[PDB]
Amino acid sequence: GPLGSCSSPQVEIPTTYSPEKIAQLQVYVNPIAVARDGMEKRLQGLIADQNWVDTQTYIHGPLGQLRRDMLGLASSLLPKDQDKAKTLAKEVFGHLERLDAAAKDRNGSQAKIQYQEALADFDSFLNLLPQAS
Ligand SMILES: [Zn+2]
Ligand SMILES: [Zn+2]
Repeated sequence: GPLGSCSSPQVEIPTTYSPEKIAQLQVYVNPIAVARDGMEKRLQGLIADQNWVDTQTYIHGPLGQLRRDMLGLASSLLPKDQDKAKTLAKEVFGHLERLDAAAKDRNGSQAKIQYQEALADFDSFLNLLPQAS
């Protein structure tokens, strides 16, 4: 009889990134680093100036693709980090929606807290990258 095994191949978990995998990941990191830098520079200042109208446009425009980008990055990580990274992508989106609502409410204290919480979870996510090790 046929010699091949019919059992599930258990090609186990990689726990380091190959250059391929790292170049592939970089395709998502690029726009995500742009968004992280823009949140630090421009969005911060817009909140500080109580410029609520431009705050909201910033979230919808420059950050409008960030959920999609982070979710694509997350699904590309080592299996070990995929779920945590996905959960963090969803947390950042959540704080940006709470941010947009604070801008609508012209509540600068609430806006600053959601901005900080969005950055804390964004930086948590970024710390899963081979860049932070
Ligand atoms: Zn959060
Ligand atoms: Zn909105």
